[PDB]
Amino acid sequence: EGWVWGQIKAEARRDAESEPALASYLYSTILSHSSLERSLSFHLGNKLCSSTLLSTLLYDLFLNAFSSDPSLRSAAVADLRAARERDVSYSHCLLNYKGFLACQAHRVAHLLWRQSRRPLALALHSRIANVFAVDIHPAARIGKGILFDHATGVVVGETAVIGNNVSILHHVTLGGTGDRHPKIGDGVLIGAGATILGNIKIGEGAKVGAGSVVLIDVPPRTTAVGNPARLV
Amino acid sequence: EGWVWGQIKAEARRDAESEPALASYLYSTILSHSSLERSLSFHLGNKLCSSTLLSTLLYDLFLNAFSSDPSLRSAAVADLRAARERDPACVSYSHCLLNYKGFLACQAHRVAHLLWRQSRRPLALALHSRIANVFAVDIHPAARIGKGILFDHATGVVVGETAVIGNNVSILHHVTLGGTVGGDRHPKIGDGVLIGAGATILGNIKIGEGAKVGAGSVVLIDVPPRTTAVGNPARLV
Amino acid sequence: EGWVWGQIKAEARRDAESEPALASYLYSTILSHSSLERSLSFHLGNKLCSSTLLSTLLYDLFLNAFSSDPSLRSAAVADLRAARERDVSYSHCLLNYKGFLACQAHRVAHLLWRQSRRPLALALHSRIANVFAVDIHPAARIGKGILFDHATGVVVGETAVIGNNVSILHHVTLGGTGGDRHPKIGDGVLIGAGATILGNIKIGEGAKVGAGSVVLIDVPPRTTAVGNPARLV
Ligand SMILES: CC(C)(COP(=O)(O)OP(=O)(O)OC[C@H]1O[C@@H](n2cnc3c(N)ncnc32)[C@H](O)[C@@H]1OP(=O)(O)O)[C@@H](O)C(=O)NCCC(=O)NCCS
Ligand SMILES: CC(C)(COP(=O)(O)OP(=O)(O)OC[C@H]1O[C@@H](n2cnc3c(N)ncnc32)[C@H](O)[C@@H]1OP(=O)(O)O)[C@@H](O)C(=O)NCCC(=O)NCCS
Ligand SMILES: CC(C)(COP(=O)(O)OP(=O)(O)OC[C@H]1O[C@@H](n2cnc3c(N)ncnc32)[C@H](O)[C@@H]1OP(=O)(O)O)[C@@H](O)C(=O)NCCC(=O)NCCS
Repeated sequence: EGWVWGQIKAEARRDAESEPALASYLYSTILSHSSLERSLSFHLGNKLCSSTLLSTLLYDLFLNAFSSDPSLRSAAVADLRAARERDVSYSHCLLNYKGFLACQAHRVAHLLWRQSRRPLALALHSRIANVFAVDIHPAARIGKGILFDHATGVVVGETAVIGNNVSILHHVTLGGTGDRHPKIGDGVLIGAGATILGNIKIGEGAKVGAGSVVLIDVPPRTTAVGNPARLV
Repeated sequence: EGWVWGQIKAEARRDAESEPALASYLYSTILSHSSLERSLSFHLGNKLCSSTLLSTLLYDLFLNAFSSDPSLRSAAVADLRAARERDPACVSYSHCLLNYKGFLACQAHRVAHLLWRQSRRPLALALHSRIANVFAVDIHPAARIGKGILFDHATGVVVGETAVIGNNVSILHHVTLGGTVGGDRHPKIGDGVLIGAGATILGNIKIGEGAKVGAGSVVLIDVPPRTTAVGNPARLV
Repeated sequence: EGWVWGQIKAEARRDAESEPALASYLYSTILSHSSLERSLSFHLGNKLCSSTLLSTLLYDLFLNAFSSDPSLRSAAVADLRAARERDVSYSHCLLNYKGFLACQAHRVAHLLWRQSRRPLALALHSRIANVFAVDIHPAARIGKGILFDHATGVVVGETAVIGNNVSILHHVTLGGTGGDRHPKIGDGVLIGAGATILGNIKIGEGAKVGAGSVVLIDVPPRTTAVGNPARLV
C-alpha cells in the first residue's frame, strides 16, 4: 500500500502539471493527503453526495470506516492491483473507475449493514446504484481483488457470494430464480451480459461466456456458455 | 391506503430514531406530512430536479396530478403493496417509497402519461427525460401501464410508445419492450406476466395473461397465457 | 446546416410558447444563439458539468472545438438528420437525445486524445458515461450519421471502429475477448438491442445483427447475423 500510494501521488502529480483544468481537484483529492484511505474517502464523499447526504458527512463516514477496519484498506489495495494487472494508470483507476469505487463503497455499506445501521446502509447503497450504476445489495459478501470492467449495469443479489480475484464484466446479473443467490468461486471470469440465477455454485477458476444464462452448477476450471449454458 | 400510509409513517419514525443522519430528510419527506400523495410528490420533486426544472416547480406538478386523479393514488398504493408482497428482498413500505428506483419511476411516468393526453407534450418529454437520467427507466409517455407493477433493480428498462402493460406484471431489470415505424409496433403485456431479467420482447406481439418470460430470452412470437417462454430465440415450454 | 438550424430555431420557438416551464431554458440554449455549434456547446456544458468541471468551462471547451473543426459541425448535422429520418422534432433530438449528445461530446474527447490532452479526454469521457450512459473510449473511431437509440448501456472498446450511417441500439457491446482487438463496424450496419460483439472481427457494410445476439465470427456484407451464438441467416 505504502508504495502503491507512492505511485498515485507521482502519477497524479504529472496529470496535474500537464492538465491545469484538473489540477485543483487532483490536489485536494490526492496530492494534499498522505494516505490512500483519506484520499479515497475524500473522493467517495464528493462523488456520492446529495441533498439527503452532505459530502462532508460521507467524507467523515468513509474515513472512520477505513480507519476502523484494516481489511478494507487491504481490499482497496488488492482491488487496485487487480486493475493495474488485469484491465490504466493507478490514479485514473482511483478517480475514474466506477467498478473500483463502487466495490469499496460497498464494503462500507456492508460494514454498516453488519453493525445494524441498515437504514443508512441502504441509503448509501442507493447512491451507489445511482452514481456508479452498480447494484450490490449490502448483505452480499464480496472478496478482494475484484475487477469490475465497465461496471455500468451490474446487479448482485442479497445472498450472493463473490470470492477473490474474480472478474465480473459489464451487465452481469447474479440473482435468484431464502439463500437464493449464486456463490462465485475464487478466480472466476464472468462474461459481459451474463446472467447467473439461483443459489448455484460457480467453481474456482471457471469461466462464463458472454450472454450466457447459467442455471446449473459450474465445476471448477471448466468453461460454461450458451442460452441455456452448458459445459464446454 | 390509510393503512399503508400509516405503516410508512411508522417505519419512518423508527428509522429516524435509529439513524440521525437520515432523520431530517425522513421528517420533511414523510413525517411532516399527512398524506401519501404529498409525500410522494415532495420526494419525486427532489430526485427529478435540475436547473431546467426547480424542485419546487415539480413538487406542485406532481401534487396537482395526484390531487386531480384518484386513480393515480390508487395506482401508487397498489404498487406499494406489490413490492411488499412480491419483492425478493422483501422491502418495508417506506424503503420502497424512498429508495426504489422502479416504483418511483412508475409514478413519475403516470404523470408524464397524463401530460401527454392533456396535450402538454413538450413537458411530458422533459419529464420523461429526467426519469431516464435519474431512475434509469425509459418509458415513452404514450405507453399504457396498469397498476400493481413491480420493477426489481429498475436500471436498464426500456418500454416503447405503443406497448401496453397490464396489471400485476413483474418486469425485471434490463428488459426491453421495444419495436422490431409507426402504428402498433410494441408488445402488449397481459396481466400477471413475469418478465425475466435482460429479456427483450420485440414487436406487436402479445404476452398473454399469467405467462412467464425467462431471463436473457428473446421473444419474437406470441406467448399464449399461463405458459413459459424461454431461450434465444425463445421457445414455449 | 443553415436550414437544419433554421428548423431547430423554429421548433424550439414553438415549445417555448407552448410550455413556459421550459421557456427560459430554450431561450438560453437555442433561441439566444445564432449557430448550432454555440447552442450545442452551451447545452452540452450544462448537461455534463460537475464539481470538478464548471459549466462555463466546458462551454468554452466545446465551443472552441466546433469552431476549430469543420468536420465536427458536419458530423453533428449528419447525426441530426439521421435521428430525424430513422428514429423526434429536431429541437427535441438536440436537447433530450442521449445518443446524439454523447456522440458530439465523444468526438471532442477523441480530438483531445489525439491532441494529447488525454487526462482531460478521459475526464470528459467519464462524464459521458455518467450523464449519457454511453461508454465509448476516446480512442474509438466513429464516423458520422450515427444513431444511438435509447443510448443507455452502450460500451465501445478502444480499437473499435464505427462506420458512417450505423444504427447502434439499446445495450450494445462492442468489446473484446493489447493491440487491435475490438469490432470494426462498416457503413450502414444495424445492431440490435442487447447484442454483444466480441473480437477484432468485421461486420460488413449493410449487415444486420439481431437483438440479443452474440457475435464472435465475422459478418459478410448485406447479410444478417442472429442468435447465441450468432449464425448467419
Ligand atoms: C467464452 C470466453 C470466456 C472464452 O473462454 P474459452 O475457453 O476460450 O471458450 P472457447 O474460445 O473455447 O469457445 C469455443 C466455443 O465456445 C463458443 N463460445 C465462445 N464464446 C462464446 C460466447 N461468449 N457466447 C456463446 N458461445 C461462445 C464458441 O462459439 C465455440 O463454440 P463451438 O465449440 O461450437 O465452436 C470468452 O470468449 C468470452 O465470452 N469473453 C467475454 C468477455 C467480454 O465480454 N469482454 C467485453 C470487453 S468490453
Ligand atoms: C424461466 C423461469 C421463469 C422459470 O420458469 P419455469 O416454468 O419454472 O421453468 P422451469 O424453471 O421449470 O425450467 C424449464 C426449462 O426451461 C429451461 N429454462 C428455464 N429458465 C431458463 C432460462 N432463464 N434460460 C434458458 N433456459 C431456461 C430450463 O433449463 C428447463 O429446461 P428443460 O426443459 O430442459 O428441463 C425462471 O427460470 C427465470 O428465468 N426467472 C428470472 C430470474 C431473474 O430474473 N432473477 C433476478 C432477481 S434479482
Ligand atoms: C434480425 C432483425 C434485424 C430482423 O431482420 P431480418 O433480416 O428481417 O430477419 P428476419 O425477420 O427475416 O428473421 C427471420 C428468422 O430469423 C429469426 N430471427 C429474426 N430476428 C431474431 C432475433 N432478434 N433473435 C433471434 N432470432 C431472430 C426469426 O426467428 C426467423 O427464424 P427462422 O429462420 O426460423 O425463419 C430483427 O429481428 C431485430 O433483431 N431487431 C432489433 C431491433 C430492436 O431490438 N429494437 C428495439 C427498439 S426500442
